[PDB]
Amino acid sequence: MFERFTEKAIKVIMLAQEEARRLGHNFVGTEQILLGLIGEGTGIAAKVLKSMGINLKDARVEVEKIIGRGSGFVAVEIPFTPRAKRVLELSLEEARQLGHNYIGSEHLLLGLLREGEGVAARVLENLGADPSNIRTQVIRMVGENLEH
Repeated sequence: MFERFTEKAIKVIMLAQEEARRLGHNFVGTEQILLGLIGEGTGIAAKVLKSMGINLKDARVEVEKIIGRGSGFVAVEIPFTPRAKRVLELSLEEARQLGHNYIGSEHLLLGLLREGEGVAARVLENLGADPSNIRTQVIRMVGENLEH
């Protein structure tokens, strides 16, 4: 029930909502989570994605190519899609596998890559990215940061 996020994971989800609204959509799917991860800018996910050349403008262009622009209709409820909810479940699994009870930005990214199917996955493929390498680089960075 969404009680297991850190502040920075909530910040990524807020940015995913804003990315939905920017294109006139009123849902958060895997692809909006991807855009929020890239654009958040400060967390582990953002700093891995940037290192790997995954650029927000490029990702936005690919997202729009696949889903287009919506009605611009805004509703206060902005629910997650089923695949996004699956990503959130997988993100909690990844957090616990890494010794955390709460989901941070890296866990959202790891969960996104594990779901592996859906608009975000297609965007990453279209950008030339390799999800297995992204995973490896996330876990590398988490380990490097252990003394803090």
